[PDB]
Amino acid sequence: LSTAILKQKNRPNRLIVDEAINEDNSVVSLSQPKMDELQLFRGDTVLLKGKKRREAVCIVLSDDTCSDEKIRMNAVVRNNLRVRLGDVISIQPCPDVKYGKRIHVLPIDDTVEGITGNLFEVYLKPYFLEAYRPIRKGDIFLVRGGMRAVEFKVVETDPSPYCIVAPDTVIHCEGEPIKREDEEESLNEVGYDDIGGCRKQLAQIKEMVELPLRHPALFKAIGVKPPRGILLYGPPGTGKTLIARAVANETGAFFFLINGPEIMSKLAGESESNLRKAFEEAEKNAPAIIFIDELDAIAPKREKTHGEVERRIVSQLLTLMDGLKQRAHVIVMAATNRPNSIDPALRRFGRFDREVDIGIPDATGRLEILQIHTKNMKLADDVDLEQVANETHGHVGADLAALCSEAALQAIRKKMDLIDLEDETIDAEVMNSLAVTMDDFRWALSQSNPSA
Amino acid sequence: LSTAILKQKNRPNRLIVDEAINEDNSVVSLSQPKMDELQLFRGDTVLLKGKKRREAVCIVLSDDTCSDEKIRMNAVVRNNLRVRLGDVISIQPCPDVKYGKRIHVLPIDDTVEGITGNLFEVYLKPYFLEAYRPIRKGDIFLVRGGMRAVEFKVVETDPSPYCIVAPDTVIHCEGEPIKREDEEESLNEVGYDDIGGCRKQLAQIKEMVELPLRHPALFKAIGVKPPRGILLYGPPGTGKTLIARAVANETGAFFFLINGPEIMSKLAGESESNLRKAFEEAEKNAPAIIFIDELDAIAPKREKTHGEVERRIVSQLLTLMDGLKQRAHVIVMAATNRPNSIDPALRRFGRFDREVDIGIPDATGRLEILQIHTKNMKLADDVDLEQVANETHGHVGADLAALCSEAALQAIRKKMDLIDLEDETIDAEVMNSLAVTMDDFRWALSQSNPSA
Ligand SMILES: Nc1ncnc2c1ncn2[C@@H]1O[C@H](COP(=O)(O)OP(=O)(O)OP(O)(O)=S)[C@@H](O)[C@H]1O
Ligand SMILES: Nc1ncnc2c1ncn2[C@@H]1O[C@H](COP(=O)(O)OP(=O)(O)OP(O)(O)=S)[C@@H](O)[C@H]1O
Ligand SMILES: [Mg+2]
Repeated sequence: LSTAILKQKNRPNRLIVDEAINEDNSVVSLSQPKMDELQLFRGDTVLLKGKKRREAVCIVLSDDTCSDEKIRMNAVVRNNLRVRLGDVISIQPCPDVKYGKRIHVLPIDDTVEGITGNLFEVYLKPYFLEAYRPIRKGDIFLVRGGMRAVEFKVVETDPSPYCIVAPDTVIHCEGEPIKREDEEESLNEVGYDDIGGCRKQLAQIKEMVELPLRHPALFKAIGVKPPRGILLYGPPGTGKTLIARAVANETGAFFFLINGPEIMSKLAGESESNLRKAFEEAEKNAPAIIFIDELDAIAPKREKTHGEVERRIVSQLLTLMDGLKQRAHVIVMAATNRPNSIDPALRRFGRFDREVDIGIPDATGRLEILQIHTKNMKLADDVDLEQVANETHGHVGADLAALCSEAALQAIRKKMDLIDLEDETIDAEVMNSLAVTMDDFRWALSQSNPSA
Repeated sequence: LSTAILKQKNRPNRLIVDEAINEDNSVVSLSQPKMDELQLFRGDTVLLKGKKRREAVCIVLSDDTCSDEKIRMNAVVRNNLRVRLGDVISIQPCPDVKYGKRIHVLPIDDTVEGITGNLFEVYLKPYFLEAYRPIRKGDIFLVRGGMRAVEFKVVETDPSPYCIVAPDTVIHCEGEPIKREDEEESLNEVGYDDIGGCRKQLAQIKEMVELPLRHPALFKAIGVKPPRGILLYGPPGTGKTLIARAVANETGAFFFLINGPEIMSKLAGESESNLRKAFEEAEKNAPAIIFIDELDAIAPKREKTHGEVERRIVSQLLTLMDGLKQRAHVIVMAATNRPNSIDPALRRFGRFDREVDIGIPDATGRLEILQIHTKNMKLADDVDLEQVANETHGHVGADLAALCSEAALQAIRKKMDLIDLEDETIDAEVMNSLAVTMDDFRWALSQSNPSA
């Protein structure tokens, strides 16, 4: 009804990700009646659109064993689009791909320990030779060479984001091995999927922020001015900063984060100037989102605030909010856990004049949040998260996160006989058997707390 | 059960310290069936790990009169390892010891009064001649030379912490005699044995701080993010700073202490910079503990704080807490006696989101604390500390330390007839008979207070 902006919407090119029979990194497979519909001939370089901004460029081939409404892609392409099997992706015709002449690729440290020999010769040259491979900037791809397989990251390309690797292409691979931890931090960058029990609020945020920015034509056509200040409020640990992260990673808009304490940490004036810079920055990068995290830190009630610099900063902000003209295309988002401690002048018409209530999650919310928190956790057969969702009435996302963290620690406590703090590293067998049981959760639960 | 992180854990190399029959400083003795098990041949240089970070490097030889599960070492090695007879120590193979070419050794002032002659010639040369002695930095060893025996400290070594003293080694011994008081402060540096009635809290600290730092694999494997801010709270004098000292001395982690008042004592901005420096330092020294003692001094509720600089420092801290990325491996500990006067933003998820309650000790707690406080005291046959533990309901460890101090002063008051303030030094006999009687404690008890 109102959640309508979030609905999947069936389209010719919106296809379910299936496991590949053609195991090559550069190839995706569609059924023959699907290729005909989109007017995609055999061998055409296509543009795939995943989750969290992510893209990949592939060659399309026919497949008999593949379904009409499905697309076949291997683990690498799925990883690059940040999608698990049975996720929807957009396939797009991509006939504008120029042949690259300079690509910079770098291996991943943990997949490269012992004997360098030559990385280009043993790995990259047999991978690319006469293959006319499409690759995107930021693609993590795997190459096999004798003893074992090495993962590589595409760091730079010759045309802007993507190119075909012709025999012309100089394949630079000199430099520092990419730290595994950087790409773990990149894989586990927050998306809309990482935020649970906020469906109707995520709808509001797309309505108030994403829709006026990426489709301002609607608002101008309907003769209505888009709201320009969206305040997210709610109790401590409900997901405001997470939604902030998610928005930052999921929007097409340019995103500028301002942390409340971050601003107030800095010297008198040097903080007024940083705000100024943030608003001029957003203006400069046409369609933008300014996120002011912890608004209450920078904008408290001009009455209940003793310092002149502090009183000046609230004035500096109001001026900037009013200073953005209609044709700026900048939406200011803010988060707080004490909305009633913000200067009401900021919450007036034209400033933060729309409120999104990130409240306490319902039983279904808690289940979502538990599902998101345990996605990378080894859980036992007996763990019932619907049970955990029901026994956690007072719990916000942060509480449940801690709950899972404690339940994990209890599982570690159970394994403390075969572990010692004095050992250099932990025994191999002991590490694999680590599973968080339901009995662990029941111990976490017994120790649990709300904050509210 | 939860105390499991603290259990001793039987290993091949974990051995009980027995008195040496081989009286030489460089030598430890094991039974023949124990040397076989650990694959340690005769004469091999080994690494011994005692209490409170302390290590010694020694030669291993067989002994018939020594038990299988025991290790024979003289007073000097035991001192260096900070162990009484019948403590557990790690013995470790150590074949990577290069011959040192420059060692700096200094005598201890009270063991060196009268006739220098030549310290190296009379003492150190016969001690090292063709001996191929393993020594570590910070070893205090004793040497005999005609008239008497002199103690020496190893101040500096040629390879990093330890080396073999070959006939190549220049043994420098020029410099100031090491003050006995320095090494008394070093012997009596606080460890986990010096802290009592906090068994379950100490378990918590090892879980939350030591375990994620020295074994981050567990948390990554189990799919759980380690907590990064641990707040110790409780009433005045309960052991927080003591635990801070014990942790500093007992961890494998690099440790950085920030005292609340120490920070607030410094000029405006020059304090923000010292906070900045501390966090950067901890980050720089890979696995680290930052301890902010008296947190309430630096982070009070941003409302109930009048000064702009003070408000700025709270913002500076929060920023740093949030500034440490996942892959930093820095846990921040803090202590307070007024937890409810700390800005709540600091106590939220991701910040100091874990609390350890160092509370009032029970009867068994008080007993532990009295046993720790009297370990260096001369006590009478009639002194019953269980009786004292039971008579002290309101007492925290600080009250008990004061209680022990007063009972000692009373024992001194009893000995005032044979002592006078006007004398140059106190009579020899008088000093030895000094024993703190139970009657002294009953006086101390009669005068005692809680912080009521
Ligand atoms: N609705 C949610 N869905 C999924 N995870 C959540 C949610 N709410 C909280 N979490 C988890 O809890 C953590 C803390 O949530 P934050 O977004 O930092 O809290 P917050 O709403 O910003 O609270 P304040 O106002 O800063 S105290 C996140 O890193 C998530 O792991
Ligand atoms: N649990 C304990 N075990 C052994 N000694 C203790 C204990 N608690 C206190 N003491 C003694 O009392 C002294 C003071 O304790 P501190 O750790 O300095 O107090 P604290 O808990 O830091 O209290 P605040 O909040 O600073 S007043 C220590 O130096 C110890 O000698
Ligand atoms: Mg203290």
